[PDB]
Amino acid sequence: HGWTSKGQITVLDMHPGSGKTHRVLPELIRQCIDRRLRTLVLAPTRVVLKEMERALNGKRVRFHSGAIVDVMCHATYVNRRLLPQGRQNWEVAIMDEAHWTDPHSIAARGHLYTLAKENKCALVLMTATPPGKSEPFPESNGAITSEERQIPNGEWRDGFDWITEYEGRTAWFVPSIAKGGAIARTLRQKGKSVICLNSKTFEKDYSRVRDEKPDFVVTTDISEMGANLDVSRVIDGRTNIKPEEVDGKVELTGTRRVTTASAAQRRGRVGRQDGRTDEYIYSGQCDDDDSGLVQWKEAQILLDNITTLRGPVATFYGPEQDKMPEVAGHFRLTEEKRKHFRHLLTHCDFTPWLAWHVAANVSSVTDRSWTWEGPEANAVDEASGGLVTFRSPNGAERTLRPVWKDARMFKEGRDIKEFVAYASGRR
Repeated sequence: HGWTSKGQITVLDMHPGSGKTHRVLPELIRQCIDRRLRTLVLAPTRVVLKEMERALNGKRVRFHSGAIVDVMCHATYVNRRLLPQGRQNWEVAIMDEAHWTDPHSIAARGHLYTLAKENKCALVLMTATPPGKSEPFPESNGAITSEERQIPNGEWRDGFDWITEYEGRTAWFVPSIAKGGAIARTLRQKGKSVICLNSKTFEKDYSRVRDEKPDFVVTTDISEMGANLDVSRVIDGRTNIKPEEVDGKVELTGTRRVTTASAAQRRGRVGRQDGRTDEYIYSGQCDDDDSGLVQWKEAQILLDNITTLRGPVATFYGPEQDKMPEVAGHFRLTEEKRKHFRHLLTHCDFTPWLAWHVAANVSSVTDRSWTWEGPEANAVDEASGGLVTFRSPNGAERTLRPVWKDARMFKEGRDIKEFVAYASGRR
C-alpha cells in the first residue's frame, strides 16, 4: 500500500540540495511508467516545466504548451477542466510548488485533494512550505544569516549604503510592480544593473537572470515558486499587494504583511551553495491571516466550475478549506455561462472575479454596454489627461465605467488598452 495507491496523499517538503527535481521527480515518474499508471505532473510556470523536461530526458512523457504521463501548468489543468470534454482523470497527480496562492493553483490542488479523498487518485504535493503551520526561519543544509534592517519602501537618495556597497548579487522582494519600478529607478541611478521579475515579465525575463547576472533582481512574489536566481543576498520588506473585495469592487490600495510561508520562500531563494553563508535582510513581521483576500473567492469560482453538482462536494486542500468563503457549488455556472466565463478568462485575460460577475449576470456574450453603464466613480484615469474613453462599433463615444470594477484590469501587469479592445468590441 504505497505512494501510488488510490487515496494516498504524500507531502514532499524537502529543501534545496535534496534532489527534488533531478533525483526524486524522475524516480516518481519511472515508478508510474513501470506500473502503467496514467500520471499528471503540474508545474507552476513554463520556466519550471522546461526544467522538468530536462530532468525527465529519455522518458515517455507528453509536455503541454503512447505517453501516459502528462506534464502541464497548474493553470492549464484548471482551464482544461472548464471545457465540457477536458475532464479525463489521471490515477497519480504530482503538483510542484503546491503553496502558490494564485487562484488557479488553489483550485488545482483543491480538485486533486477532493479526488484523492474519494479514492479516485494518489496525490503528491511538493513544496518547502506545505499549506498549514509554517516557520519563518526553517533550518536546512543551507547557511543563511537573517538580520532585521530598515528597508527603503520607494526611491531613496542618502543612506542605506549597505544596499549598494554589497559585493555579490541580490534578490529584492517588493509588494507590487509600481514599488519595484521605484526601487529599480534608484538602483539604476546608483549604477547597478537591475532585472524586474513580476506576473507580466517572469516567463520571458527569468532566462535573462542566468545570462546577464544583474547586481539586483527586483521581484514580486512570482519568484517564490521555484526561481533559482543564483543570488547571495535577499532583501525582503515582507509586504504584498492586497487585492480585496470592498463594497462590491476589487480594490488595490496599500499592502499586507506576507504570510510566514511567503517569508520562508523569499528567504528560501538563498542558502543554495554548500560551504557559503548567504544573507536574508528583512523588515517587520508576518501575518498568516490572508482569509480576507479575493484569491479565496476566485479559487472557489474556479473549483465550483471544474466540478459537477452530481459529483460529491469539493473542498480546498486540507487546511485551506477554512478559507473557502461560501458553501461549495455557490459559484457554479450553467454550461452556456461557463463557456462565456472560460472565454473571458482565456481569450480576454479577465480575472476570475470579473469573468464570473460578467458571465453570471450579462444579457448576452456580445453586449459591451456593461463597460460604460456603471456608477460614475468606476471611471478610469487616462495617462494623457481626463477619463478613459473609446468608440463602440456603432461609432458612439463612451466613457469607460464598468458595472463591475476590478482595479487589477487597469494596472499591475495589465494594460488599459487590452480592456478597451474588449469594451470597444474589437475582442
